[PDB]
Amino acid sequence: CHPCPWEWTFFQGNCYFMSNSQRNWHDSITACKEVGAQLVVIKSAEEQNFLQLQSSRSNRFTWMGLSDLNQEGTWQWVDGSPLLPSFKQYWNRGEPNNVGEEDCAEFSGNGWNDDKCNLAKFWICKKSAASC
Ligand SMILES: [NH3+]Cc1cn([C@@H]2[C@@H](O[C@H]3C[C@H](C(=O)NCc4ccc(CO)cc4)[C@@H](C(=O)NCc4ccc(CO)cc4)C[C@@H]3OCCCl)O[C@H](CO)[C@@H](O)[C@@H]2O)nn1
Ligand SMILES: [Ca+2]
Ligand SMILES: [Ca+2]
Ligand SMILES: [Ca+2]
Ligand SMILES: [Cl-]
Ligand SMILES: [Cl-]
Ligand SMILES: [Cl-]
Repeated sequence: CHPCPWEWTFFQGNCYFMSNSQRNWHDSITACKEVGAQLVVIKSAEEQNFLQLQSSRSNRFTWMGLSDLNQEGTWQWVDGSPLLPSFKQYWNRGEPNNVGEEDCAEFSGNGWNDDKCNLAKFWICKKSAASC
């Protein structure tokens, strides 16, 4: 009984996969679903801190499961839930700014940025640990 699939990282009752290759946002959604997971939806400050670290330390741009594709200005996680006000602090300064039409959220530096969905970035999938 392993809490997570091999090579995935356990953190606080969930399993995370950190890609070692780059995909646009819609194809990153697909990849996560092919392994029974979701392009990462953040639920807490501690989780955000953990995820952000992965990117700030590796200097990689990394997609999360957050977008405003459906309605410009309305940021919605891929699980249907809306971006809570307490989380808007994590945007980088001046973001999100929709410049050139940017409807997908990424880890970038110390915070989040909106970027163009058809660019190729690393990605992180999330799913529940198994019970042990
Ligand atoms: N993690 C990658 C990243 C990407 N960001 C974007 C980046 O955007 C810039 C850079 C953007 C860009 O991709 N430019 C083309 C470009 C590509 C590659 C090079 C490398 O030589 C140079 C230029 C630029 C842009 O989106 N232009 C297209 C466009 C078309 C039409 C309109 C009007 O509807 C607007 C825009 C926009 C920004 O230029 C600022 C001065 Cl260079 O920086 C902003 C913070 O300032 C962020 O908010 C953005 O999301 N920040 N970080
Ligand atoms: Ca749009
Ligand atoms: Ca947008
Ligand atoms: Ca932006
Ligand atoms: Cl832990
Ligand atoms: Cl990968
Ligand atoms: Cl770590």
